Amino acid sequence: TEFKAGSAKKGATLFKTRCLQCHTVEKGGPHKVGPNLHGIFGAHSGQAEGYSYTDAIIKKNVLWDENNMSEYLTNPKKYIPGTKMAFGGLKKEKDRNDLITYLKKAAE
Ligand code: HEC
Repeated sequence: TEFKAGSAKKGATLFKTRCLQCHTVEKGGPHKVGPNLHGIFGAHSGQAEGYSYTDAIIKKNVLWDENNMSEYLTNPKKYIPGTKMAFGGLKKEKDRNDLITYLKKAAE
């Protein structure tokens, strides 16, 4: 792809410090500021039930792969203009790789 396997352990700790404030990834986990992310890979953006997404995410209609996810995480608003996800992004590909590596495993 254009994504390379990283540290799942490293990714688990980046999640906890960079995403946990607004998201859950476990199956049966509640939506919080942001939607529960279990089952996110292979889904289109804005389709979790019982969550209120912006018109923008839904319409963007992104199919989520390790690779799209990377571009998103780099600069979210730059990738989906009008998204309400208030995260600046992950500039370093290495942090992104470890985080995606983690996400691919815990959201399965
Ligand atoms: C709160 C300050 C957030 C932080 C920190 C992170 N995210 Fe987030 N995310 C947030 C919201 C409010 C939303 C929905 C935005 C909207 O415009 O409707 C999102 C969305 C996502 C998505 C898309 C989910 C989908 O179902 O399409 C993903 C993949 C996602 N968020 C992941 C994610 C990661 C991995 C984060 C840490 C690096 C992270 N977000 C930070 C709120 C917040």
